[PDB]
Amino acid sequence: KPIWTRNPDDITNEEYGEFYKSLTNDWEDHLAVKHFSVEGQLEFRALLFVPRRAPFDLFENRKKKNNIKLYVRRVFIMDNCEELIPEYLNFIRGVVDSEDLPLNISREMLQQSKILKVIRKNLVKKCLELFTELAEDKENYKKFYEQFSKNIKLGIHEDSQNRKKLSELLRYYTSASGDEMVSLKDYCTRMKENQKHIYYITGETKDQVANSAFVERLRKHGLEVIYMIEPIDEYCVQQLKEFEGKTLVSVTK
Repeated sequence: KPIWTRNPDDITNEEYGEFYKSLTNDWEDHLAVKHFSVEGQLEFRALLFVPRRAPFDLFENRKKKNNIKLYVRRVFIMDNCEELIPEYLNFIRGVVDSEDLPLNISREMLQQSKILKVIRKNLVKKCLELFTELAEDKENYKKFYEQFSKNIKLGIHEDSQNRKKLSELLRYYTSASGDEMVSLKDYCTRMKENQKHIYYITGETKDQVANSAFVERLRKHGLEVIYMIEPIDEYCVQQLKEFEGKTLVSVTK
């Protein structure tokens, strides 16, 4: 039986790795795996993997198609179905096996398919669920975030429906964090009693921004400033107007 039709409880991580490596020709095994099924009026199984390295630089390679393999009742259909998952998750590798799709479905009907849209929404929900489970382990989440932080920020820009969950996955240096990147929830725990806004500064290097005088000003009060040191962060805070009810404020206003 194909591994994706087996019960996840009975599959070792070495069996997943072996399958992951034959599927992707990676020389390393997966960083993470999410194996699940939906049943009832919609019926399908999915076996998704996060690679240990970003497959390409996302921002210089926009609109790359995902490589998930689509099956119908265990018969391979295609492996470049754009609408199976949104672009910011196009690094996800693996297999989706649908029971209800037409076996003879063309790509143009696939594009219009209501079954494909409900499958896609389930993939996103389970990927985000995987990322949050991965955030429980601080050491391996650092590995994921180094490779895919740009994808999370691209999602914040492009996917308002999940913008809340995605924002919980962000990590940043701050004027109070030293060598560690922290979450917005962590920032919120340290806010002063009177503080009603989340302060950030955008810039180019950690050092130039840590030396900046707008930061020094708030350092003189008991106030923490978030370091946003990549160009997507501009787009990112535009749509991330606030968090936990706290408005985001640039220290340069």
